[PDB]
Amino acid sequence: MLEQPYLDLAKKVLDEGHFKPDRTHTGTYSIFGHQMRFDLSKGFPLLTTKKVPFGLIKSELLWFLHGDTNIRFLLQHRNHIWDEWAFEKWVKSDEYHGPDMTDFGHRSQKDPEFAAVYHEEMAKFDDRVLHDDAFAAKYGDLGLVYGSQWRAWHTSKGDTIDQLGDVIEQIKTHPYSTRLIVSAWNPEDVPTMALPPCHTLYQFYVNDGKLSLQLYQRSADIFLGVPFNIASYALLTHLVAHECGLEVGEFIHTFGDAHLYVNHLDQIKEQLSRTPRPAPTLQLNPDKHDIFDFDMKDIKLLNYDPYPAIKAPVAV
Amino acid sequence: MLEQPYLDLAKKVLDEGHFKPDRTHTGTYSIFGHQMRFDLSKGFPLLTTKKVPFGLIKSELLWFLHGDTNIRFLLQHRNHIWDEWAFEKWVKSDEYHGPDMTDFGHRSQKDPEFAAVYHEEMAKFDDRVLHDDAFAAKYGDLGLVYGSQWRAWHTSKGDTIDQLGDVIEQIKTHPYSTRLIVSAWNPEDVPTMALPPCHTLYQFYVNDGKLSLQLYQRSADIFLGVPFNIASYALLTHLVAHECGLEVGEFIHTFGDAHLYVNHLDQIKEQLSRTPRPAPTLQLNPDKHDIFDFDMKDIKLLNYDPYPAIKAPVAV
Ligand SMILES: [K+]
Repeated sequence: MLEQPYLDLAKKVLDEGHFKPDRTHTGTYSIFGHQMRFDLSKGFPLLTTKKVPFGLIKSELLWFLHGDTNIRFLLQHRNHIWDEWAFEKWVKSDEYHGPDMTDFGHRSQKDPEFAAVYHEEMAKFDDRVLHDDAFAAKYGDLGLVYGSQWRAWHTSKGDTIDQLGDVIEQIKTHPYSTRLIVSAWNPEDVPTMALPPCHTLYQFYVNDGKLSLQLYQRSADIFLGVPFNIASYALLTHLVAHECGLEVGEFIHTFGDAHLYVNHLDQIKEQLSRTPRPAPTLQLNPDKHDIFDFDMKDIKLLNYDPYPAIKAPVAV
Repeated sequence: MLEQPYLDLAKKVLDEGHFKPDRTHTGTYSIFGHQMRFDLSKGFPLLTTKKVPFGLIKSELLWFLHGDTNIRFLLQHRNHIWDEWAFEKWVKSDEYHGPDMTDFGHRSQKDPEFAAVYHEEMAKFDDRVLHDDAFAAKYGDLGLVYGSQWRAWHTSKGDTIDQLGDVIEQIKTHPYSTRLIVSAWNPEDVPTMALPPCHTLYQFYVNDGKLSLQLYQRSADIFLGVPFNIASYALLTHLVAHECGLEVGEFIHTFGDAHLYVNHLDQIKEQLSRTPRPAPTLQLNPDKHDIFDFDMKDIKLLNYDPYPAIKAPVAV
């Protein structure tokens, strides 16, 4: 089945994975250097052996495509994937007044009394970002995230580069280019970042009228992260092919450190006992072509029939 | 044998490689996305099925390690790998006076009368860079090449980052870091470059006291280039391990576009009929440890016993 490479990567990390310690202070079994490909003509790689929220991957990628860096658009779509990063800034700000939220992460995962007050301040944080325009502009804007790196890379002469917009024009004018690369790794920002991009860079490739994309991921959470990472980039490969009047090829996912947290063992073992169903189909709006002006409604996933979602603890 | 992955990559491009046109206007059989690993504990990956000049790979890597960007150091070591790039600038300069050297590349490869005058101007160019200090400083300095990208990345606030020097300190203080990345791809320089780096980025990894490195190469000349590319990075993996008091692991070579030029077919087929000999051994100076102050004499290759060199035309 189409998602077999993922299941295979999970097995490999189980057998050959070396216990390696991590930042979150949770253990991990790890492997360095791996590569899997998905032929996008055989279907969309959204895992069927576990239910993955496509709306989350869809709204987030659009947020990226718009070059947007403000949580506000995500929250409007009930997408809380980035709330944590924005909320941190609020909390550590001189104008923040409320309970102590020091290390609210692996403190909420412990104490239920704290976890409760944590979901309060955040609920409030999300409400202000959503309705207070100056608030959103100050704590709702993350600044250096994918939308900015892809569409507004800052130059030393104070200008901004639309990396992605430029490369798309290159695919139109020089399909056979081996320089169709978009980087998200900036040496001057990386040392001051809380999270240097996990998805370092990607390269497009065209041959026989088919567009392919290879992603280099420096670190990956085999269980919780990877199912999403695959769908985002396979989705991106689809949007660009659509804009460039091309056909889809393969999505090649290359890994640096691929790991499985120690508290995802029973869950990963359970998913593995499941039998892949046929992959869904992605359908895009044929009338609209400027992918930068695409909305939720323009992308539709047909025939997704997954097994129940598998709950697991997050590492912090 | 240790170099089998290379021979296998050559076969794969022969069978499955799709004819794809290239910049040099020479054809190529290509594949997108490939990955091979070399266990550095089993030997050094300098190909034995064909003689590769280790002195060239050694002097060039040192030039990189010093953060040097001037052809002068290379020429002093009889290393002409970069002469072409520097020579171009000379020729297209207002102070250049001599024969027309327009497209001296695929013009020298044709006309023997021109090729002869070409080797004259260049001979002179190399002599001036070598003895005239102000000349070297003006046409001998390439500026944006690996030494500068690795050791003196320019920031928007007019400073320079020693990417490589910083990461090495990170391996010493945080071996288990998944952020040990060195990029050579700068979005603001790439569009004005004659050759955006082919070796985009690499990542280090440590586990069980062993250092590994993964290289992401956007474009690769399977026949002429790759044999060198492997030796440079396996060599770099060795120098850093030496400086960090670590043991060597594997060198993982990941590819975007891996191609074989149409005029290297008979040669690649011939190399394939050869039988790999045992890999050589690399030996480094045990007394010296600052790898940035390493000289030719500090690195020695024992037991290299190759088949004769295979001559082939360069694509331009
Ligand atoms: K970069």
